[PDB]
Amino acid sequence: MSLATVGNNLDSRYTMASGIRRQINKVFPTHWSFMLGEIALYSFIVLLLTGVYLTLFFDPSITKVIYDGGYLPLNGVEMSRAYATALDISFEVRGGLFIRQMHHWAALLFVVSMLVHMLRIFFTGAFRRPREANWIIGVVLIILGMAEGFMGYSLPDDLLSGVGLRIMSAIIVGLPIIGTWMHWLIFGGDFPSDLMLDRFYIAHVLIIPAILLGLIAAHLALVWYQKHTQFPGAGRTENNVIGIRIMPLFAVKAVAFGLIVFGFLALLAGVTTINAIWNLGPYNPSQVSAGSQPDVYMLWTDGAARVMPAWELYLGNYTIPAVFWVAVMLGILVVLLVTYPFIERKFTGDDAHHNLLQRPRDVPVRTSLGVMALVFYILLTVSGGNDVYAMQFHVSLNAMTWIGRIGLIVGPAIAYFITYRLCIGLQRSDREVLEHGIETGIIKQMPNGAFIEVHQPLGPVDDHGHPIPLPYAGAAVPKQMNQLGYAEVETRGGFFGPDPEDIRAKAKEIEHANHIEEANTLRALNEANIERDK
Amino acid sequence: MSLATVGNNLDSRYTMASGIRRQINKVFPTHWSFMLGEIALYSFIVLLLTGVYLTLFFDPSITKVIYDGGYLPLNGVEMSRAYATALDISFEVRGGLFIRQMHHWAALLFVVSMLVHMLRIFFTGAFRRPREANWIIGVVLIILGMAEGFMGYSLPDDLLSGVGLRIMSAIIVGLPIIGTWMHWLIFGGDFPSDLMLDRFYIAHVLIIPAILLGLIAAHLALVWYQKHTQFPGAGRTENNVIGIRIMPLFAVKAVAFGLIVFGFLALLAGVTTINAIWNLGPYNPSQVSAGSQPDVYMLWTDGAARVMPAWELYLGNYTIPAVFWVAVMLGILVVLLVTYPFIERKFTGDDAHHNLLQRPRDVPVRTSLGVMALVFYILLTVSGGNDVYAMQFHVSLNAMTWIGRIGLIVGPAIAYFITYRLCIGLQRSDREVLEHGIETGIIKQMPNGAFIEVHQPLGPVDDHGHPIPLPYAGAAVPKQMNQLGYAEVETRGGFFGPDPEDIRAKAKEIEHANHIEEANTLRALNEANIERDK
Ligand code: HEM
Ligand code: HEM
Ligand code: HEM
Ligand code: HEM
Repeated sequence: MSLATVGNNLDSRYTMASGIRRQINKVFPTHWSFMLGEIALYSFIVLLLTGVYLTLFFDPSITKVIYDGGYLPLNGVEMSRAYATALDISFEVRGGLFIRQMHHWAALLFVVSMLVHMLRIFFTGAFRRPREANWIIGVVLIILGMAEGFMGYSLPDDLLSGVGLRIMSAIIVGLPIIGTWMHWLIFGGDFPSDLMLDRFYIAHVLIIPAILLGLIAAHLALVWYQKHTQFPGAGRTENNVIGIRIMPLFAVKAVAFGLIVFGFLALLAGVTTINAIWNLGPYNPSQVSAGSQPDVYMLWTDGAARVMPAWELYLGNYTIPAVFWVAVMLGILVVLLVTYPFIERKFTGDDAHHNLLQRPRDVPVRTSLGVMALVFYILLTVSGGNDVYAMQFHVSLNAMTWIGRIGLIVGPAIAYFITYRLCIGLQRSDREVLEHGIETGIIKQMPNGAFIEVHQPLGPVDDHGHPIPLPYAGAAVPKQMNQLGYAEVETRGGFFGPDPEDIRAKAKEIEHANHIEEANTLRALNEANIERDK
Repeated sequence: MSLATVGNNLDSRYTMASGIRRQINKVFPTHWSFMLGEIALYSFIVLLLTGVYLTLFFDPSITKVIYDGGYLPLNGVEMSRAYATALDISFEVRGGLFIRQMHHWAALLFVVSMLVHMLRIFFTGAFRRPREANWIIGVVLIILGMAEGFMGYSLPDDLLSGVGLRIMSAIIVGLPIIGTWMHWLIFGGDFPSDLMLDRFYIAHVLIIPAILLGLIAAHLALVWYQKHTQFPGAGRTENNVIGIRIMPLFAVKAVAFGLIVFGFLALLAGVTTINAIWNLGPYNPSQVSAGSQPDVYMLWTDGAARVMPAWELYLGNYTIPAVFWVAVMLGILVVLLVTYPFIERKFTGDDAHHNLLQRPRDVPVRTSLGVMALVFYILLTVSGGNDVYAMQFHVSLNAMTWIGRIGLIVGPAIAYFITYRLCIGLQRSDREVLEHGIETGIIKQMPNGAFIEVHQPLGPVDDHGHPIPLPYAGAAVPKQMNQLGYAEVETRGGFFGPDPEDIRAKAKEIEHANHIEEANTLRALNEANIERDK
């Protein structure tokens, strides 16, 4: 076939035969955690493309028009050109509503996917040496992704977006030397300003996407260069990777998971409404709603402003407003996240070149601090949303603010305590299995009447008839007998009937032969590791 | 110093020591041609950054306002928001005029730098195998760079831009099935349309810059991967590169030439006016000027429309306008440029893996066709500008159109004839020197009265006392004696006086010793090439 001619013509010119061989043969581990990041990547792809489709219709201008579009309930209402063009996307373009909702849902999925991916990186310990650079890059990404998404939903100039813009401007003006100067620099004047929405539009469609794309490219390039970490397991060492090659069996799975995420987004974009701007009306600074919170990924920085106890300083001709302290708090919160691996180094007392991951149970301090930060962030989030929470679940609004205040101290401590003790209990169960074997659950009575539970050893048994303890290795310990194969089906066939018996027996024989062959190869690989380590 | 600690910390994590060594040791030839492309690259950098500064002030909206800005001569004039914000850049922002002019001059320098770089690639033969891909990429770049720049100067919605937009729309609507449909797709309706300037704005600031950046990145990456071509010379072969390493002596020169181009742009941006929009007035479809040509890089496609002899087809209920044929012509013109290396292959009868460049004199057909295309393009350009040409140089406007028409046939033929014969004469001079030696110009009279000119041989001399001819090698042949060193200064020192004589003599001795040492090393390298080729 002419495919060989194409390949020849390519390689005779570019000599890629050595390199692409090395690329296709790279090995990637197959844990389920290790494609959370791919979700964020796929969401970003969708964010790009749907965004580019929205720009052929959106007009980022704060100057007014008397609306005369397809949405009849606002004919004659004087509105910003931004809001009018967003409405024309929603109503006058075939399927523009579908697209706009997909863009928004993709933004939410992108941010939460980054959050969960970062949680995996934090708990499993993958940020450690040499990979802390990917942490410093990645934290910047999850900051900018929020910064972008915020100004992304600020653009339509509806009533719910402009209040968040008002909040941002009023926070900037309050800074204790340069606030007025920084505000006049950013907005080009007092708020609302003529040049405001175009600066934010270009910041949203060109600048921050360009930076995110560059940083994501560098991130993935670095992950590819220094190969992926892995969990401890049979035959795994600090100096090797066990998994599947990037093709055929991994690239197709990446394509398939891309398809799944893509289609999931296209479903939820048509089936759930998001940001129904047409019933919010255009922005004017005199109007506000009871539930006027920012997007979900910004609710934490709303909740901070809700829980600060109004401490304000007056110094003669000057004043530090009460909102400077939430800026300090949120900055400290961001600094701690940004610089984490080094404050981990200074107290952990090690600088080793780790390539194997820690199970979160085996590192109770870090996982306890992670759950502590999770409850802190969640209390900030729900305090941001407490207006809705109190309205729906009928808890007094003052009680919600005080729950946020006192909880941001107390609840983290309770989280740390419970998380630490639970982790210790988990690893105690692991040791109990490794030194006594699995508890099958089969209870038998001896002739003496003693009730005994037969335990099924994993390692060899002493001549007294009891297991010899194994050393814990960091790999997961099986805790039941269905996880050793002992509940697998003996019958073969589909629904409504069996396979013929000859096929049945031969298939089961081949299955068991493979099951012992893979055990043998992993066992020999582990023994080779022992020999090669001395 | 702590620099060593930084380097250690880096390489212990990323292991870049092998790779960056290989990068810094890459060799690049030093011909003056081989940084024309860098000019285009630097211009593109400037185009990006100055453009990003212009977007904090520009508002791409076709909806109107009564102007009240700093430019008093248009107070009260109702104008588009685009035009008003461009005026506010020019007059209300400190130094916005300086920036806007720099952006425009950078665009012109970018396009002409691409043109001259491509001319180098065409004449020297660098497009040949394996590098034709860089040709196919590069031609696309020099198309899109023009497409962008056109819509770049269309954005302000002034009177001179909107006429070009009118021309584009009226050409699109004339296509012989889909013209009306394609126009309604692109513009969102009839011209001028509400969504027009925002589609062009996003196409100008996001889409085409993103594509140009990606293609330029791929272009430079490919040039780096397969190493740069070189001219034939002493010690040069198809299998090696002779020049300087990318650092220290090349990277600093790249920085320095970047500085020179940058500062040149900053000078000419403040010293020459470009596109003085403030005296053109806002666009309205009923008004036009005598000199209303598009930008310079679009004048060719204007000139085509000027020289087409109005051939129009009528078919019952349908008509093919007279402007369809210029579309066909310009498309043929672009196709020929895009697909050139293969129509070079089919008639040249070779598919070899060339790495040494051809001097343009040695390939008279291709260089003659190149000058033929140059005169064709220049006649198209000046026909595009003939309204100005006839007004200034006092040649009748009809005579200019007929000069364009008949010249686009005749002048290419004359160019081919003259270019071919001149190239043959050049290489004849080269052979004459190589078989008779340099003509010094020293004329002496023999005792017989015969007037002789002493010739200075390059190669050995036969026992009859006359040079043995050398075979031509494609490298330049020296044609005078000042190019062999024989006019170099014997004195040393600055203005107003000499160096002391001891310093003088020692410096000259070292100079001549180095001059013979480099000759010896190149001679030995060439002999090694002969031995290694057999
Ligand atoms: C849009 C943002 C991001 C994208 C597209 C992304 C993508 C990826 C992908 C695909 C992987 C490999 C597969 C996997 O680990 O699941 C990865 C690994 C990694 N990510 Fe991210 N990620 C993003 C954000 C972050 C954040 C927020 C952090 C941490 C603060 C981070 C730190 C890391 C590190 C250190 C690795 C390598 C860990 C290892 O090799 O085991 N990344 N990233
Ligand atoms: C090529 C990059 C992007 C482009 C061109 C783009 C374009 C746009 C445009 C024009 C709008 C306003 C028009 C409308 O409401 O439909 C918008 C809104 C929005 N953007 Fe983007 N965007 C891009 C990337 C992103 C990214 C990376 C995120 C998230 C981090 C994001 C999140 C949002 C959100 C949440 C909205 C509000 C949607 C709505 O209110 O309906 N966008 N985007
Ligand atoms: C903005 C557009 C372009 C940029 C930034 C660019 C940049 C460069 C640079 C820096 C080089 C190496 C140094 C030099 O040759 O002077 C190069 C080489 C080259 N360029 Fe371009 N160029 C552009 C457009 C083009 C065009 C329009 C063509 C042809 C149609 C082209 C074809 C080539 C080829 C084939 C080479 C390699 C030739 C060799 O190795 O001798 N490029 N380019
Ligand atoms: C990041 C990429 C770019 C951005 C953000 C950008 C931005 C802009 C903006 C906003 C304008 C109109 C405002 C004004 O008149 O001052 C403009 C005009 C223009 N652009 Fe760009 N541009 C970019 C790249 C380019 C490129 C690559 C070219 C050339 C190929 C180009 C050529 C032009 C020209 C000729 C004008 C007209 C200038 C004038 O009329 O004063 N631009 N650009």
